[PDB]
Amino acid sequence: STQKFIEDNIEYITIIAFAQYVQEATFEEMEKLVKDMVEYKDRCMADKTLPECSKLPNNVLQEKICAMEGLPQKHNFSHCCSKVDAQRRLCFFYNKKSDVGFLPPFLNHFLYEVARRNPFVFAPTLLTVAVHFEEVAKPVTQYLKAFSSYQKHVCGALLKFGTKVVHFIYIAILSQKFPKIEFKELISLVEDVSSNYDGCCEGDVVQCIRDTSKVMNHICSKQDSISSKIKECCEKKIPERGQCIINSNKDDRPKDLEGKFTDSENVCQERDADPDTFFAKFTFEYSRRHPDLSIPELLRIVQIYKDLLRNCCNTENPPGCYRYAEDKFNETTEKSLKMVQQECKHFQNLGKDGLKYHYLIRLTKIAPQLSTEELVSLGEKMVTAFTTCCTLSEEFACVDNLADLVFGELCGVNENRTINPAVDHCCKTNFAFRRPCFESLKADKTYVPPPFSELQRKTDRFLVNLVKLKHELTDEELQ
Ligand SMILES: *[C@@H]1O[C@H](CO)[C@@H](O[C@@H]2O[C@H](CO)[C@@H](O)[C@H](O)[C@H]2NC(C)=O)[C@H](O)[C@H]1NC(C)=O
Ligand SMILES: C[C@@H](O)CN1CCN(CC(=O)O)CCN(CC(=O)O)CCN(CC(=O)O)CC1
Ligand SMILES: C[C@@H](O)CN1CCN(CC(=O)O)CCN(CC(=O)O)CCN(CC(=O)O)CC1
Ligand SMILES: C[C@@H](O)CN1CCN(CC(=O)O)CCN(CC(=O)O)CCN(CC(=O)O)CC1
Ligand SMILES: *[C@@H]1O[C@H](CO)[C@@H](O)[C@H](O)[C@H]1NC(C)=O
Ligand SMILES: *[C@@H]1O[C@H](CO)[C@@H](O)[C@H](O)[C@H]1NC(C)=O
Ligand SMILES: [Gd]
Ligand SMILES: [Gd]
Ligand SMILES: [Gd]
Repeated sequence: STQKFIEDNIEYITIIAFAQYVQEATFEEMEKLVKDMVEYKDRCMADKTLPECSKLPNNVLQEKICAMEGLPQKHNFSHCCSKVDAQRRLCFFYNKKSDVGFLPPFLNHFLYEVARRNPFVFAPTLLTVAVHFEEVAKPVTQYLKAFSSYQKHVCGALLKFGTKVVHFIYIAILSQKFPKIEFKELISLVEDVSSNYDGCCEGDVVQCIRDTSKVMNHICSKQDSISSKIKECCEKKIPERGQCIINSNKDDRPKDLEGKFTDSENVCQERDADPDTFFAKFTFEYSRRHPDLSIPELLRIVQIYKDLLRNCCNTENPPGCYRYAEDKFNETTEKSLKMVQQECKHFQNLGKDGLKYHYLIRLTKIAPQLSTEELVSLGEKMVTAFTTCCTLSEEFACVDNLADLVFGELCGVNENRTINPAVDHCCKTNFAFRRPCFESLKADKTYVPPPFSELQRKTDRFLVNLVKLKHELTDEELQ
C-alpha cells in the first residue's frame, strides 16, 4: 500500500511538514526532527503495541516540534503547544504565513527552501516536483505556482464556508473533468477528495498522501468506467500518478446532449427529501453537460437554482415559476461570458502593462489596507488570467476560474481578515458570488491613510503607493 511510501520518504515527509508549519526554522533544526521521527518509526517496528506508536503521525510530528528544546519560543508558536492535539493542529495551521518576503531569496535542502517559501502547497505536489525536479542538464516553477493557487483557493473556501461548499466545488470539478462517470460513483469520489482536503489544508502531510492515494485508487479502479485520457497515469508510480490525473485534460463526453430538475412536478418533494444530494445531483448533471464553463459559475448557477426553488415551492402551482430555470441559467451564463469579452477587449486596447496598471489602481482603490507587495502580486496573478486563455474557445471557462483565485489570495487562506467592511463582506458571505461582489465595489469610502515620501515590480509598487497616497482622486486622474 501507500503505507510503504510514507516510511520510505519519512526523511522528506517530516522535512515538508516541519518546513511548512515553522517556515522561520533552519535546516540544522530540520535534521534534528528528521532523526527523532526516523528513530521513533524504528521503535514502532521494534514493538507493534508501543504506546507512542498507537498515536497518529502528525500529532507525533507537532508534539516533537513543541518538545524540541526552546523551538516554540525562538519561532513564536508556544501558544500552539499549550493546546489539545486537535486545537494544536488548527493552531499550527494558523501559524503558516503566505506573505514570505521576510525570508531570503533562495533534495533535503530544496524541499526545505520550497516548503518554507510555499507553506500551503499539498505534500503530493512537492514530492512530485522533487521527482519532476531530479533533472540532469539545465521552467517547472510555472506548474508549482499554479498548483499552490488552487490548493490555497480551496483551503481558503474550506476555512470560511466550512466543509459543504468544498463538496459542491469538487462535484462541479470532477463531473466537468469526468463526464463519463456515474453520480453514485462520483459523489463517493467527492466525499474522498473533500475528506482529503480536511487533512491537506490542516497540514497533515502523512494523511495528505494516504487520502490522496485513496482518491487515485478510487479513480483507477473504475478507469474505463470513468475516463479514457488518464490510461497511462494509473501505470505511473506514487505520487506522479496523483498529479498526472489532476494535470490531465477533461474526458471526451458521452453521446447524450437534461430537464428533470425543471420539467418534473415533484421537484420540491425531491428537494425537501434530501436537499444537499438533490442539489449535488443538479451540479453533477449540469456540470457534465457544460465542460466549457467555469467552476465559480457552476456554483453561481446551483446557488441561483437553490434561490429559485426557495421562492417557488411556497406558491400555488409550484412548477409554473421554476419551468424556465434552464432559460434563467443560459441568461445569467451568457451575460457572464459576454462580460468576460468586455474585459478581453480592454486587454487588446491596452496590453499586459496597460491593464496591469488599471487593476492595481482598482484592486488598491477597493482594498487599500492591504500591503503594496500583496496588491502588486494579485495584479500579476489577475493579468495572467488574461495573458493566456483570453482569445480562444472556453475563454470564459478560464478567466473566471483563474480570476477567482486572485480574490482567495486577497481574502486570505488561513485567517478571517479585516481589510475593510465591504471587501470583508465579499469574502465572509458567499464563495460563488465574491468575484461579482468584488466587481461591484467602489473606492473604500472609510480609509485613513498613513504617510509615505524588478523594474516591473518597482513600477507597480510606485503605482500602488501613489494610489494609496492620492486615494481621494479617481481612476482616470492617477493613470
Ligand atoms: C516572541 O517570543 C519572544 C520570547 O518569548 C517574546 O519576547 C518576550 O515578550 C514578552 C512580552 O511581550 C516579555 O515579557 C519578555 O521579556 C520577552 N522576551 C524576550 C526574550 O524578548 C515576543 O513577545 C514574542 N513575539 C510575539 C509577536 O509574540
Ligand atoms: C483553457 C486552457 O486552459 C487550455 N489549456 C491551455 C494550457 N494551459 C494553460 C491554462 O492552464 O490556462 C496550461 C497546461 N494545462 C494546465 C492544466 O489545465 O492542467 C494542461 C492542459 N489543459 C487542461 C485543462 O485545461 O484542463 C488544457 C490546455
Ligand atoms: C484540473 C486540475 O488542474 C485541478 N485544478 C488545479 C489547479 N489548476 C491549474 C491549471 O488549471 O493549470 C487551476 C484550476 N482550474 C483552472 C482551469 O482549469 O482553467 C479551475 C479549477 N479546476 C477544475 C478543473 O478544471 O479540473 C480544479 C483545480
Ligand atoms: C435575488 C438575487 O439577489 C439572488 N442572488 C443572486 C446573486 N446575488 C446578488 C445580490 O446579492 O443581489 C449575490 C449572491 N448573494 C449575495 C447576497 O445577497 O448577500 C447570496 C445569495 N442570495 C441570497 C439573497 O440575498 O436572497 C441570492 C443570490
Ligand atoms: C472564520 O469564520 C467562520 C464562520 O464565521 C468560522 O467557521 C471559522 O472558524 C473562522 N475562522 C477563524 C476564526 O479562524
Ligand atoms: C444554452 O446556450 C448553449 C450555447 O449556445 C446552447 O447550445 C444551448 O442549447 C442553450 N440552452 C438552452 C436551454 O437554451
Ligand atoms: Gd519520552
Ligand atoms: Gd485546472
Ligand atoms: Gd489548461
